[PDB]
This record gives sequence, structure tokens and C-alpha cells, in this order.
Amino acid sequence: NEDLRLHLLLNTSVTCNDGSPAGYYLKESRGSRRWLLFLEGGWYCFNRENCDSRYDTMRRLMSSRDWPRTRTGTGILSSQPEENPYWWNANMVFIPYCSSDVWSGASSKSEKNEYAFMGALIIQEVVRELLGRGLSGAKVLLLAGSSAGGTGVLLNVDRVAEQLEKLGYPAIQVRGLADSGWFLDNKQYRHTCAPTEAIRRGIRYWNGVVPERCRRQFQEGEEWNCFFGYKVYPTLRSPVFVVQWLFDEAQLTVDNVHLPVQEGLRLYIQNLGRELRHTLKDVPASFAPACLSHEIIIRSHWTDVQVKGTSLPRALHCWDRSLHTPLKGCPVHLVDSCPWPHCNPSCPTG
Ligand SMILES: COCC(=O)n1ccc2c(Cl)cccc21
Ligand SMILES: *[C@@H]1O[C@H](CO)[C@@H](O)[C@H](O)[C@H]1NC(C)=O
Repeated sequence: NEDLRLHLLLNTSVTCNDGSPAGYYLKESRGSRRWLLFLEGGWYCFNRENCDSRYDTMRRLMSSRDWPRTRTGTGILSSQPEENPYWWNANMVFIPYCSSDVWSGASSKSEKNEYAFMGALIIQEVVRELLGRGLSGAKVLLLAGSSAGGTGVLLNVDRVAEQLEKLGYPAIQVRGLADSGWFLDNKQYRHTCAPTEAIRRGIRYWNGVVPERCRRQFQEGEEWNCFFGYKVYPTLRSPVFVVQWLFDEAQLTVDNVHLPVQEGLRLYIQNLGRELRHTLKDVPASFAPACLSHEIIIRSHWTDVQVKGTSLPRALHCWDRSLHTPLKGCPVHLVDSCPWPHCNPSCPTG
């Protein structure tokens, strides 16, 4: 099945990096008032040289010129209940990542700019155009995303909520689901841009924007702090469910860890998991399995992992119920406490 159909944005000034129109893939579910808007990930680029290399061999992440006219919705974007026990009947939207800016940019290609970085405006424009295609009738808009798209959720969920309020749709409840986008600004295991520096450069290169309360806390020159979940999350007003492997492969990569493990690395990995667990202690809606993985929630077998006997589709369903005191047999805070990758037997097998 190739069930989500491409729509290029009607406002063609809201563009991918190369000035081609951004867009979204949509499958409507008539009669459902739930809307899932999913932000794709795919790292980022932060200067002319690394963006030029990405343009040569990762061009779909910078341009819509070669996008297919359809995509198949998978995992949380699947419309089959067997693959998606959570939201199989929802209106499904997949927003391709073609701005290379962690969904933070508001800058057009121009005179002075080889590339456009418009991630934050792409989300705004997708929402605006969907209002005319049924989103105006929504009861819940869940802004979800994986990896850089998961960080994108944290950066954008409250702006979507504010946009809908200002446009006159106060009854749509905006919520976020940030998958694999909750990173630590920690020390590398071995020195090698530890993300903090690349994001600091990105913000200037992209004209990148962060949520307003977080911006007001950290102030000018320090907005990179808001790309780190544990710092931006407490400032958010919308409900946000956080999914994060305790030993996320991309976190390990930026930490310069590449997997017989000796004492120093064992301690480093154990400490990483404990720090991740610590940052989620006061996140009431979370799913954080003790796995080394790069797998994301749009994979078809996303249903298989469990924490304390509860799957992510079940936890997300419990979260929905909690947003109608904790619920009998329906938990929402699911963080592993065991200290080493795959100490949870249900971790993705690879
Ligand atoms: C697999 O993707 C990795 C990825 O996208 N990233 C890894 C570190 C990071 C930060 Cl610190 C902010 C935004 C995106 C990031
Ligand atoms: C098109 O998008 C740009 C960027 O957000 C915005 O400035 C402009 O007002 C939009 N135009 C229309 C007609 O929506």
C-alpha cells in the first residue's frame, strides 16, 4: 500500500533548502477528529561546506525535486490496527525533512544565502494548509517526530498550539510525541561538533528559532540550550510524551563511542544510561527502554518493545486516557532501570 499522497505547499515561498517547495504526505480518515503530523529526521548541516556535501549525496533531505508522489504509512503512521494499535484510524500526515535545521529555521534562500532554512515555517504552513482540508474539525493534533524530528517536536509543539489559538481554533488540543530526540550535552568518551557547537553555528546559519519561554531563560547567544530536551521540556506548555532509548546510537555517535568493553567505556555507558534516566525522572509521559538502538516509531515492528510489560502503543493509549490520578493497569511513565544495553529482553534485535 502507498497510502499517503504528496501535496507540495501552495505557498511555494516556503521551501526546502534548495528553494524547491516543501510539502507533506496526507491520508485522510473521514470521521476521525485525530490528526497525527509526523516530522521526519535526518541529522542537520550547519555551514556551506557540510550542506554542499549533504546536497550531493543526501539530496532528498534538501529538496523536493525527486520526492515520490506517495509513501506508505508505517508504524505509528500505519492505518492497519495490527501494525498501529494506537492511532490506526487517525488522519495521517508525514512531513519530509528538507530544511537540515532540526525544524528550527526561518530564513529564505537569497542574495546572501545559498540555502533556505525554513523548518519552523514549513510546520506552520503545513498546519495552515491542513486547516482547509479538515484539520479545522480536529479534537487532537499530535505533533510527532523521530530523531532530528523528535527534537523538532520539542522546538515547535508550543508554536503550533499558539498558531492555532491565534487563528481562532482554541478547541484543537495540540500535543507532542518526541521520539529519539532527547539528547545530552555531555562530554565525549574520546575527543573529536559535540552538537552544542554545531547547533550554536546552525542557529546563526539557519536563523533558527526556539520556544519563547526557553529563549527567555537562556537569552541571546545561548539559545542552543533549547535544543536539549531536559532543558527545553520544563518550559513547554503542551503535553509531550518522550520516547528515548537509554543508549541511543546517535547519542553514542556524537559522544564518539563505537562498539570486549573495558572498564572506562563500561563506566561511560553505564553513566550515560543513568544520566538519561535521571533527566526523565520528572517526565510523566515517557517510554525509555534500556537498549542500544537507532530504531524509530515509524518502523513496522514498533509494537514489540515493552518496558515493565507495557508496549509503546499501550503507553500512548494510556496517555490519551490520562488527558481525557494514575490509571489502573495503564501506565504512562515507563523508564527502564537496568544498567546495560539489552538488559531489557524486548530490545530491537538488530
Ligand atoms: C540520528 O539523528 C541524530 C540527530 O539528529 N541528532 C543527534 C544529536 C542532536 C542534537 Cl544534540 C540536536 C538535534 C539533532 C541531533
Ligand atoms: C508564505 O510563506 C511566508 C513564510 O512564512 C510568509 O511570509 C507569507 O506570508 C506566506 N504567504 C501566504 C500567501 O501565505
